Amino acid sequence: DFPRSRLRFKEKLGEGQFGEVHLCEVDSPPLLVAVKILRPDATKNARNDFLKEVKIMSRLKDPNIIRLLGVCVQDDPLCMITDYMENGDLNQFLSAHQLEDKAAEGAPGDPTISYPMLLHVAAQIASGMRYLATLNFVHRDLATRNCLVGENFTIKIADFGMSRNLYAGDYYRVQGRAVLPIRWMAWECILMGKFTTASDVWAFGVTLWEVLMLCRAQPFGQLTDEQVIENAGEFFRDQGRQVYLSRPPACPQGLYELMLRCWSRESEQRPPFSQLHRFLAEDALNT
Ligand SMILES: CNC(=O)CN1CN(c2ccccc2)C2(CCN(C(=O)c3ccc4n[nH]cc4c3)CC2)C1=O
Repeated sequence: DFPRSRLRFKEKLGEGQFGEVHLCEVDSPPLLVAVKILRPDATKNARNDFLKEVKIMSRLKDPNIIRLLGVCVQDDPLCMITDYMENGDLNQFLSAHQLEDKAAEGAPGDPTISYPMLLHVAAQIASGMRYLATLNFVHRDLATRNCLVGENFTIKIADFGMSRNLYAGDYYRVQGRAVLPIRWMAWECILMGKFTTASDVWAFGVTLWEVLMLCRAQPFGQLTDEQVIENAGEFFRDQGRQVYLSRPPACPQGLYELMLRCWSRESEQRPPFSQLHRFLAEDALNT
């Protein structure tokens, strides 16, 4: 529907396995947008993956999920258009802030963030996930690296895939197998390969941990990949030897207990996103 000639390409925002994303200016109904196009080395298989992503993205209509603003008309070279999220991925964003020392002592733009803003960030992710659940849409790779930050701490969940070198340490790779974000994965995912809304809740638990850590350390960071995979086996055997992420310094005990529930052995005992969102938006403000 959208004429490609109306785009003015400005800078490269990233590249993935089957496309790359550029910052563009538009003059028509200057707006900035993010535009995904085929890579220069695009193959028949990459174009197929691109077209399928267009179809997947057409499903997703929520304030806290990446939205498809437009696509280029059939004549033109393929493209997808979305909102420009000026503050980049959430992991880099939080890494550049520290928790405020005294409440409301700073100015806008300061490298500090409040505990209630951390809740606001996490609640938005929870709201996005709540939406995906109503679609029976399973994400499979929720993490702060896959969220984007706009103006005024607005958050949108994306899905970059697994090829950014910056996050290569977050994925476990074996020749001929799917690439796996094991440190964010529920035990039943690691052992049995099956991904559900309930395993997305588990990943949300780890993502919430990340947010409260201000992304200062990797989940299970002092443990090897092999040890993390063995931990899943300890969940299975249920002999009380499994281990969990520790309580972040910015996280009160009440919120941490909620976090722990996301990592329940039984999928059905993990809180739904509706419950997670309510806690983050309201209960977590309790003294
Ligand atoms: C929920 N599934 C998805 O979101 C899948 N999708 C679809 N999608 C997309 C991108 C453009 C147009 C249409 C769709 C992306 C968004 C994030 N990506 C970026 O490279 C990126 C980087 C910095 C940015 N700043 N502002 C916006 C930015 C975008 C990877 C591609 C993605 O993960």
